[PDB]
Amino acid sequence: VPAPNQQPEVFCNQIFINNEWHDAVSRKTFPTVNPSTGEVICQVAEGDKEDVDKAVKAARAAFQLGSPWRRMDASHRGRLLNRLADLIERDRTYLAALETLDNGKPYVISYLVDLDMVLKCLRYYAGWADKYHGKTIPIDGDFFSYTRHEPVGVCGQIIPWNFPLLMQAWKLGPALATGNVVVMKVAEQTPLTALYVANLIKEAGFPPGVVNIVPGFGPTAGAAIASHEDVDKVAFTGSTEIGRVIQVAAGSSNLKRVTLELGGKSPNIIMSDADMDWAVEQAHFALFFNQGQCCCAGSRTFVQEDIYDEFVERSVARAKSRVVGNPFDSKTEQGPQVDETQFKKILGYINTGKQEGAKLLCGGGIAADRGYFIQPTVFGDVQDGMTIAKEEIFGPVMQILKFKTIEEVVGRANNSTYGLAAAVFTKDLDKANYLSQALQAGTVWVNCYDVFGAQSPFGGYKMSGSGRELGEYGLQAYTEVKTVTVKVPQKNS
Amino acid sequence: VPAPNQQPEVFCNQIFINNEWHDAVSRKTFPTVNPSTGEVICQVAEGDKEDVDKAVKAARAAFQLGSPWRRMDASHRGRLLNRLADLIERDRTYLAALETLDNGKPYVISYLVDLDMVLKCLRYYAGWADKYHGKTIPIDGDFFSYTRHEPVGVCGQIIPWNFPLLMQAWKLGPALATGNVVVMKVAEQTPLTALYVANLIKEAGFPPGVVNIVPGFGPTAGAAIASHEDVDKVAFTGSTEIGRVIQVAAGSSNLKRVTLELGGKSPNIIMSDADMDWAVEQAHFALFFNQGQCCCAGSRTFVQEDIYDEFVERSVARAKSRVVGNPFDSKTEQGPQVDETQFKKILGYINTGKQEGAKLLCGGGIAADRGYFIQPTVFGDVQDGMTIAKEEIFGPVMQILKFKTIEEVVGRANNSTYGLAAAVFTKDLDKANYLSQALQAGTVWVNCYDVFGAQSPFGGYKMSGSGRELGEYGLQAYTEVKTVTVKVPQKNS
Amino acid sequence: QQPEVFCNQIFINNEWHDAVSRKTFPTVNPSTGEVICQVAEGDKEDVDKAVKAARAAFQLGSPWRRMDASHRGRLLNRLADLIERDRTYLAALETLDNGKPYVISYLVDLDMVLKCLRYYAGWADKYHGKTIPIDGDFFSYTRHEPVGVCGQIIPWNFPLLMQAWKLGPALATGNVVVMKVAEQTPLTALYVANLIKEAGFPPGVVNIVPGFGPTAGAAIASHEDVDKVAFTGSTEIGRVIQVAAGSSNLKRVTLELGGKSPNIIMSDADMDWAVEQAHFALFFNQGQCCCAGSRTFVQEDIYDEFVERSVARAKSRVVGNPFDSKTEQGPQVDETQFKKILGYINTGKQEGAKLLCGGGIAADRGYFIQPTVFGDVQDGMTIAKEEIFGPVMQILKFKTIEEVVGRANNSTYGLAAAVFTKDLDKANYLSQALQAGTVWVNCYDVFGAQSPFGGYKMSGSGRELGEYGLQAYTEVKTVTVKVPQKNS
Amino acid sequence: VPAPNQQPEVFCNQIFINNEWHDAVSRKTFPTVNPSTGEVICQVAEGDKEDVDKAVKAARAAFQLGSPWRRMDASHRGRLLNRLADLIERDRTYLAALETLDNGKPYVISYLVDLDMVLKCLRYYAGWADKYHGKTIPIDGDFFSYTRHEPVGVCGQIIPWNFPLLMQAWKLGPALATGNVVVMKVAEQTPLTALYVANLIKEAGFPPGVVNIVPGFGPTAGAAIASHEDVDKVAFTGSTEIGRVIQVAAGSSNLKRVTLELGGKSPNIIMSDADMDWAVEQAHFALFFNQGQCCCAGSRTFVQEDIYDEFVERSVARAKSRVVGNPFDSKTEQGPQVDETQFKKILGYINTGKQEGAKLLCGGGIAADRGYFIQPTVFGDVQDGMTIAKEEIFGPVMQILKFKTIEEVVGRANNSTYGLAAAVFTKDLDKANYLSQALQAGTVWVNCYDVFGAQSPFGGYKMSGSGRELGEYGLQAYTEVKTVTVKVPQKNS
Ligand SMILES: NC(=O)c1ccc[n+]([C@@H]2O[C@H](COP(=O)([O-])OP(=O)(O)OC[C@H]3O[C@@H](n4cnc5c(N)ncnc54)[C@H](O)[C@@H]3O)[C@@H](O)[C@H]2O)c1
Ligand SMILES: [Mg+2]
Ligand SMILES: [Mg+2]
Ligand SMILES: [Mg+2]
Ligand SMILES: [Mg+2]
Ligand code: NA
Ligand code: NA
Ligand code: NA
Ligand code: NA
Repeated sequence: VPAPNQQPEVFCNQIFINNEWHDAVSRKTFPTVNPSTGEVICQVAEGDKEDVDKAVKAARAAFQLGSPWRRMDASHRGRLLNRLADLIERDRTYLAALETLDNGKPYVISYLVDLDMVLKCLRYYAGWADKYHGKTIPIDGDFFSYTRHEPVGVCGQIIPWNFPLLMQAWKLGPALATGNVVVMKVAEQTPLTALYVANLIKEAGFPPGVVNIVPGFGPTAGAAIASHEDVDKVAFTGSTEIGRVIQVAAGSSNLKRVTLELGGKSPNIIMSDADMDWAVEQAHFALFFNQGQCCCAGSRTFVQEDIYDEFVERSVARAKSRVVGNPFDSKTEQGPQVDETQFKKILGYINTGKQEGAKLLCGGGIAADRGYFIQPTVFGDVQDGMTIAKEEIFGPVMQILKFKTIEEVVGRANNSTYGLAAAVFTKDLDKANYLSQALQAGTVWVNCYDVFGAQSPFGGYKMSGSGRELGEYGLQAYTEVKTVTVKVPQKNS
Repeated sequence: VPAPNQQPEVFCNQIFINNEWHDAVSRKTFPTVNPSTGEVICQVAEGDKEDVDKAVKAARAAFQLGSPWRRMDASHRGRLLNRLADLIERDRTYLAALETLDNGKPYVISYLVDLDMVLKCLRYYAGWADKYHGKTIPIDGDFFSYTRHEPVGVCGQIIPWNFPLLMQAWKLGPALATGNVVVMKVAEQTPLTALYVANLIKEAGFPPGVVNIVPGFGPTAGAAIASHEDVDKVAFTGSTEIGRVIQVAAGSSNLKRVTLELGGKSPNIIMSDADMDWAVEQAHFALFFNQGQCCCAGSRTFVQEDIYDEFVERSVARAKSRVVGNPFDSKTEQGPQVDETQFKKILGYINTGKQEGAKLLCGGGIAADRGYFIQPTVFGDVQDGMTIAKEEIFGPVMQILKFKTIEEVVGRANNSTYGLAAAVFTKDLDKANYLSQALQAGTVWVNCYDVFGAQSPFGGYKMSGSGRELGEYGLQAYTEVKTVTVKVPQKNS
Repeated sequence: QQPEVFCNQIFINNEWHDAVSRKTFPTVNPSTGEVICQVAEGDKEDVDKAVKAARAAFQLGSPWRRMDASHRGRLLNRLADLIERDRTYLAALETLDNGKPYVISYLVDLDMVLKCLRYYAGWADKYHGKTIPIDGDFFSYTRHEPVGVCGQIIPWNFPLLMQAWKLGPALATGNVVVMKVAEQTPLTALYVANLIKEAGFPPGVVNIVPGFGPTAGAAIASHEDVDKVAFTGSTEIGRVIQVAAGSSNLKRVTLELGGKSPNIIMSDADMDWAVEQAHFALFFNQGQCCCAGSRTFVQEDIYDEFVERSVARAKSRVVGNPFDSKTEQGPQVDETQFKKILGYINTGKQEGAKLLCGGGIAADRGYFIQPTVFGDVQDGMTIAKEEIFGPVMQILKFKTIEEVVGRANNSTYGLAAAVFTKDLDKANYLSQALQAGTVWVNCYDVFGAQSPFGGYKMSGSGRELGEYGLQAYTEVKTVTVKVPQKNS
Repeated sequence: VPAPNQQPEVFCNQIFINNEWHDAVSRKTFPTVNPSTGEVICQVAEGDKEDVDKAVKAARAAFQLGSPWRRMDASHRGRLLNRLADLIERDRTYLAALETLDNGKPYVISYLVDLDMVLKCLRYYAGWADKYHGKTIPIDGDFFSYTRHEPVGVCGQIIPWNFPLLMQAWKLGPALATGNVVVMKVAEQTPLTALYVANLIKEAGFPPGVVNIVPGFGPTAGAAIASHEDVDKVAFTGSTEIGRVIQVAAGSSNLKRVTLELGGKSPNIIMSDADMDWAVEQAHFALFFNQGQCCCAGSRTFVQEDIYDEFVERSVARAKSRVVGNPFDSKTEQGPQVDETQFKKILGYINTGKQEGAKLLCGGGIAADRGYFIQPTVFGDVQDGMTIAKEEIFGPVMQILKFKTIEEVVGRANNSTYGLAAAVFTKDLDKANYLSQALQAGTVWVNCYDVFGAQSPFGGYKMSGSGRELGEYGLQAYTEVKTVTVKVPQKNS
C-alpha cells in the first residue's frame, strides 16, 4: 500500500451538468465534515428542485433519438467505461485518501477494498455493453417476432454515504453499459469523491448530459428526482423508511420504474461442527466491517449451544483487541462513524440493549474525545424480542444469540421483515444445502461473509429491497423491452 | 363452431379459498349483468378485506417450506398446467358461452379467439415450469457462486373485465409455472368464467391454497390485496389511474413488488406505399376489435396525405357495414359494451369529439333499444390537441389523422404519456426498420395488428405500465433471485 | 401373457415396407435363446429410400417446415400420451426383446421415456435466437433453424429410452429423422413408429430402418444427403462414424460412447447408503449401462467394512426370469456379450484380482451370469481398464483425496463419476477435479430430462438431455441488414 | 493513416513454446516471400511432429488442475485479453506494415480494416471471460443439479493466409476467454505477423504454455496436431478438402472435438428494385475485396433480368477502374495474390471460364511483370452448370448471372454444396424477409456485404463448415459441459 496524502486537496465541489460545473441556482452551499475530527472539509453547492430540473433536461436532450449517445456503438460504450476505470486506477491513491477523509473508513481499506471493487465493477460492466441480447421468437402463424433491449432512459440514482465511490460505480456501471443517461444525487455526508469522478467521466470522453450529478439534501434534491415527471426510472439505495417514500413518489407522479436496495438485519448461523477459529474471525468481520456501517452486516450471530460459550469468549477477546483510531494510521481497523447523528443513534441502541436484558460483554461507550469513535461492543444472550435484535443499528454493535436446532434457527432467522443476506458456517454438506435453501435472503454465504463479486447479483428479499444489482441481473432494471412482430409471406422453421 | 347454450347455468358464484367455496364473511352479494339485455344473471358473493385476509392466510400456508406445493417437482407443475388446459378445452363450449353472456363479446369470437388464446397461454407456460434456470457464476477468488430462481411468494393478481378468461390465464400461467401462490381479484363486471375455472383448478389437482379467487369490488377487495402486509407481489392490469393507487399502496405497506399493465393511445401508422385493402381492414380490426375495449387498440390512425382521402372513404364504408347485435348470432361482429358506466363514458367522448371540431363521418349514437350497443363511429380530420386523440376511449370510436413526413409522424406518435403499442403499414424495408426503432411502444406491429403470441412479451412504455407479460419475460416478475456464495478449497476454471 | 408383435418391417413415409432385398433377420429372447420373430433387414437401398422421404418432408414450404413450433410441442405430448396408454405392452415387449426385469421396464424405462418426451415438448417454441447490437448502422439477429436430415444410430441396452433421447430434441426443433435401431432390440422402437403415425406426425418426419451396423448404419453415416449424425454405442464404432462423416459430406456429429466410471467412497460416507448405491451403480440393468460405476474406489479406513457389506449384498441379488417379480437381474442381451463378460472374469482371476463371489454362469438356459465382485483390483489390471458391460464389480483401495483424483482421471474415458461423503469441502473439490460429464454426489444413476448427459474425452462429444440437447440439432444463421440510422 | 516503413524489420521467426523462442528440433527453416516482388523476406523455423509434441506437452502442463492458468480468476483472463489488444494497438503501424509485406494486401486496408477488426475481436471476447454462465437446474426428486462450463482443454488451432492476424484473433479470442490452452499452426505463406503477436502475448502476461505457436507446413505440423493423442479439440479454417482430412484425423485418433470454417461460392442477389449505384459498388466490394481471397466472397452475382444489362456495364466499368499495384502506395486497391500457387490456380480458372463459354468482359490476364498480380476479371452470362459458377476461385474473378423470379433465384442459389454466406439487395420488406429465410447460408446480408461484427456469429451451412465463430456462439466449441447432481435432505422450489 502506497503512502497516502493525509490532506488531499479538493478540486470539485459544485453541480455537474452537461460536463460543466455550476453553482446552485440559489447560490447556497453546504459543508461536508471530516468525521475523524468534526472539522469542515469544504463547502459544496446545494442542489435543489431547480437544479434537478436542469439536470433532467440535459439528460433528456442527451438521450434524444439520433443523438451521439443514442447512436454510439454499444462496443464503444464498453470502451468508455474501461477508460473511466483506467482514469480511476490512475488516481487510486488520491481517491482512497479523499474517500477516507470524507467518510472515516481506514485508508488501507479504501485503497485495497473500496477502490478495488469500484474498478472490478466498472470493468465487468464494460464487457456487458454489447452482449445483452434480445430474442428472435418462433411465434405462431406467418409472422417474424423479435425483441429489442432498449434503454429505459433518464435514470435517477440516489445513493448513501457508507460506500460513496462503490455505490456510485454499482449505479453507473449497468446504466451506462446499456445506454441510459443519469441524474445522480450523492449523499450530503459524502459528496466529494463522486464529484471528482464526474470530472473523470468528462476526461474519459462521455458525451455531455449522459451523466449529471446533483449534490444536496434528500427531501429536496432527492424528492425532486423521485417525483420528476420526466424521469423514467429511479434506483435508490438507503434506509427502508425513505425507500417507501421513493416508491410512493414514483406512483404519485409518472409511474417511473423503481428498484430499491434497503437495510437489513442479517443472520450469521454458526453450526456446532464449524471450524472455530475461522468462524470467530469471520463473524467479527461480518459485523464490524466498515464501522458496522454495512447494509448486510451480520448483526444477528446465532450460535449453536454446544459451542456458544467458547464462541462468545473468543468473540469478546477479538473485539477487545480491535484497534480504533486515526484512519490514516496503517494499524487502524476501525475509523469513526460517519456523522454525529449516526454516532448518537448507535449509542442510543446500546442503551436499549443494556436495559432490555442483554449482557454487555465489552465496549459500550465512546472511544475518543474528538471525532465519532465508538468502542467495539458485544452483547451476549440476545433474545429475538429485544430491540438490538430486531432493528438495524448500523454501528460496531454485535448481537450473539443462542440456538439448539436447525429447524429452530431457520424459523428465528426468517422471522424478520428484512431479508438482505445470511450466512452459514458448517462442514456438513447436507446442513449447508438445506440452510441456504431454507433461508429467505438475497445472498447466502457459506463458510464466508461479505464476499461480493461483480458477477454475482446482490439485493434483498422482503423489506430489504426489490430488484438486484451486480451480475447480468443488474442490467434488467435498466432495460425496456420492445416486441416487434412482422407479417411475412410464409413462415418456415 | 359448436352450438352454444345461450342460457348457460351458473355453478360457481362464491369465494374460492383452499379449493373450497365460501360465502362472503359479511354474507353480502352483488349482481352481475348481461350487457346484451341489461338483465341480472345471478348474485355473486361480495368479498372484502376479511375474505382477502382468509385467502392470503391460505396462500401463505400453501407456500410454507416443505409443503406439497414447495416440494412438488417443477416438471409436475407443468403437468398440472397442462391438465388445467385440457379441462378448459373439455368445457370450451360452456366457457365461451358463459364468457359471452357475462362480457358481451360475440360467441364466435369467445370460442375461436379468447378460448384459443387461453389454451395456448396455459400450454406455453406448462413448458417453462422446469426450464427457467438460475446461473453458475465464475466469481473471483476461491468461491463457488450460483443463483436460485425461487418463487416471489404470495402473489396478488388484479384483473379487468375486457378479456376475463384470457386475463386470468396471462396471470396464472407464469405464476404457477414458477411455483408461486395466488390471490386473484377478478373484475366485478365479469367474475363468472374465472370462478368456474377455479373449479377446474381444483379438479386438475392443484394443492389447496395455491390458487384463491375473491370476487368483489376494487376499493374494497382490490385495495385490501394491494395494501396487505403478507402479500409479496402484486400484478395489476387496468386503468392508468388505478395503477397509481396500486403503486402507492405498495410503498405505503410492505414494499411488495409491482408490475402494471395499463391503458394506451396506440398510433397506427399507414405509409403511402401500403397495400390499401389490407391496411384498411387491419386498421378497422385494430380499433373495433372486442367492441373497441382493448388496451392496445389503434386509436390514433395516422395516414399519409397522398392516400388519406381514399383511406378515409374505405374506412367509413367498412364501419357502416360492421354488424352490431346479438352476441349469439353467428353474423354479429360487435356485441354491446360491458356495462352502463362504460356505455355512457364512450358516448361522453363522442360528444367531446363533436364539440371539439372532429369530423363525424358515421355512427355517433346508440345502436339498440336494449343492452349497451354503440354504433361503430369514425372521426376524420382529428388533431393531436383534441381530447379524443389524447385519452383512452375504450369504445368503437375511430380517430383518423393526417401526416406528411416520417420525421413528423414519429414525433407526433411519440408525443404521448402512453406507449403500449403501435403499428406500421408499408412495403419499404428502411421505413419499416426506422419506424420500429423510433417508436416508443412495448409492441410494434409491422403490416399487421393485435398479433398476440404466448411466446412474445407484451407491455407498456411510459405510463402504459411497467414489466412484461407473456414469453420468457413473463417469468421474471414472478421470480426472486437468491445468490449463494460458497468458500471452496481451490477454485479452478 | 407374452406381448404379441405387430411391427417388424421398415418404416418410411408412415408406411411399412419389406427390405428391397426381401431379407429378414431374427430377433431373440435372451432369457430363453428362442427366436421372437423375423425382422426386415434394412440396407443401403432402404436407407436411400428413407433419406429421400426425409428430404422431401424437410423441403421448404412443406407441412413440417410451416408447422407452428408450438404445435410440434403438442405432437410430442400426444406421442407421450399414446406411449403411456400402451405402457404395459411396451414394458413387456421391452423385457421380451432386451431381457431386463419387467418391473424395471415398467417403472423405470417407460417412466424416463415419458419424462423425456414431455420435457422436450416444452422446448419446441422456446429455443430463441438473438438480436445483436453490432457496430455500425446495421441490425443483426440470428435464427435457430433445424440442421435438417438427422441420422440417429442407437444401441440395445435401453431401446425405448435411447429412442426417446434422440427423437425428443430432434423433433422439438423441427428436424427430420432416419433412425437405425440395434439389431438385438428392434421391436419396441418399431411399435413406437406406429404411435408416431397415430399422433399425427407428417409422413417422412420420422423413418426407422431396422438392420445391422456395417450395412444400414454405415450407409447413414456415409450418406451424401444426411446433414447430421448422432451415434450412441461403443467407442470403437464412434470412431468409424466420425471418419465416415469426414470422408463423405462433413455432416455434423455427436457421440455418446462407453466409459469406466469411478465411484468414490470417502471415509466419512454414509456406509449403508454408500453400499446400496454402489451396488445399484454397478449392477443396474445387468451392468449394461454406459455410465456404470465400474471402478469403486474405497478409502482404506473403511475398505474391509465396505467390501464385506458389498459382497453380502451381491450374494443376495436374485438372478432369473425377468417376468418374475422376485428377479433383480435378468440375462445379458446376447451370446456375444455373455461370452465376453465370462472372458473378462477369467482375466480378473488370472491377473491376481481377488474373486469374492460369483464368477460363473447362473443358469443352464439363457445368458445369465452370477453377480460378481473382485477385490484389491489394481489400476493396471484388464478389468480396471476396459468396459465389461456386465454384472462384474471392481473394488479398488486408495488413501488420499489427491490420489483418487489422479487415478480416477487417468483414463481415456470420462462419462460419469460419483463421490460419497458428508464433507462440504471434499464434495466441492472432487466434483470440480473429476474429468466427467456427470458428477453424482451421494447418489448414482440420477438422470434428469432437465440435466445434460455426455462424456469427456473418448466417452463422446456433445450432450443429450436438458437445453444443451437442442444445440446439436440447431443450425445458426446470422442476418445482418443495413438500416437508415442505428440507435440503442 | 501513418506512413509505414515499406521494409519493416523482422524480430520473430522461430517456434514459440512456453513463452520462449526455439529453433526446430531439426534446425530446419523455410523462406517466406514478399508476393509483391517475388523476393524472400527471411527464413523461419520449420516446425514438424516433434516440435508439435513439445508444444502440446507445454499446453497440457499449463492446463493442469491447480496451475496458475486454471486458478486465475475468469475476470483476470478478461484483463489479459484487453492488455493484449492494447499492445497490438500500440504496435498497430508496424503490424499493418508487416502484414502487407508477407501477405500482399494494401497497407491502408491492413491498417484501417484488419488491425481494427483484430482489436475489436479481442476486446469483445475480453468481456466474455467471466460472463458465460452455467445453469442451476430444477431436476425431479430430492436433488440439486447444476452445470459447470469448463474449458475443453488443449486446443489445436490451424489457420490460413488470407487474413493472418485476423484469423489468429478469431481463434485466440474465445479460446482464451474460456480458459483453454492453445497450440496454433499458422499458414506457411504468412507466419511473420502471428509470431510477433506471440511476443506481445508474452509481454501481456499470459502464463507460459497457455499459447504456443508453431510455424511450418500442413501435412507435417498441421497433421501432427490433428492426429495428436493429447489434443482435446481442433479448430480449422481453410479449404474444404483439408477440412475433410482434419475430421478424418480426429476420428482416427482420439475423437477430439472438431469445428471447421471452410470455403464457399456465395450468391449475391440483386433484385430489380435495388438501388443501382449502391448495388454495383457493393457487388464489386463483395467480390474483389482482399484480392478476391475471401471465404465468403460474393462470387455468384445474380441480377434480375430487367436491370442485368445496366448492372453489367457499370460493374465492368468499375472493374476496369480498379487500381492494381504496389500495396504500400496509397492509391492501390488491389495488391498481388498471396503466392505463386494461387496465382496459377486463378489463371487456370480464368482459362476454364473462357473455354466453358463464359463471356470475358475485361481483365483475364496478368497485370504485372513482377510479383503475382492479376487483372480484375469479369465474366458475363455465367450459367449454373459452369465450373467457374460452382468452384471457389479465390481471386479477382467475378461471375454475373441472370435470373427472372424470386422462386427461381432461391433454388439456383441453394443448389450448391457450399453455404457460407449470401446477400440480397432490395427495397422491398417482403422480398428481403422471404429470401433471408429461404437461403441456406450461415450469414445473410441485406443491402450490404462483408459486414462482420465481433458480436455476430459467422460460419457455414453444409460443406462450408460446422460450428460458428464470433459472438457468444463462438464460446460453445471451447466449452466442455459438466453436470453436477447432488442429493439433498429436502428439495424445495
Ligand atoms: N455407449 C453405450 O451405451 C453402449 C451400448 C451398447 C454397447 N456398448 C459397448 O459396445 C460393445 C459391443 O456392443 P455393440 O457391438 O452392440 O455396439 P456397437 O457400437 O457395435 O453398436 C451400436 C449401434 O451402431 C451400429 N453399428 C455397428 N457397427 C457399425 C458401423 N460399422 N457403422 C455404423 N453403425 C454401426 C449397430 O448396429 C448398433 O445399432 C459392448 O461390449 C459395450 O461395451 C456401449
Ligand atoms: Mg434520512
Ligand atoms: Mg374504476
Ligand atoms: Mg458390433
Ligand atoms: Mg493445401
Ligand atoms: Na463527510
Ligand atoms: Na357482466
Ligand atoms: Na433381442
Ligand atoms: Na509470404
